[PDB]
Amino acid sequence: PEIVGPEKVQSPYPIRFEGKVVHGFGRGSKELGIPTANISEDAIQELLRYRDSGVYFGYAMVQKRVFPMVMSVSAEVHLIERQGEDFYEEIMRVIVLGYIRPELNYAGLDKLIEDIHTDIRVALNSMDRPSYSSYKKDPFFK
Repeated sequence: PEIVGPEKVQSPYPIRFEGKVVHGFGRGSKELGIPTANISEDAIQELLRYRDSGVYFGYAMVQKRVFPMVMSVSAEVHLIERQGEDFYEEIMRVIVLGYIRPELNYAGLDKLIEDIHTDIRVALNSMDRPSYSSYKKDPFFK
């Protein structure tokens, strides 16, 4: 599907949390134009308590700037941006707005990378709606 999630953001969404980025933003995903941050197990256990594993979407803030994102749930955040920004800080705020799909069986490196680009396209489409886009200015990102 080209789009996912109901018209409005409602329970279980949104899910707000702040966590530390462990192991920095790797050069590999950076070379692919997908800044990636792995969130520390702590700070997400309670906020993600009853959520199924898989790929989620929403917004994330780093270095005082907000970007749309997709996150694999452990939590791996892939920021969506096309300018090759310099990400290095260790604290990130994330707001999960909806679910995209469950995890898929591993089928190689390129398939993994292509699924991420697809998830990103779908996330962008899914957040085009007013109930979703307003969270870019959420007080949590103050």
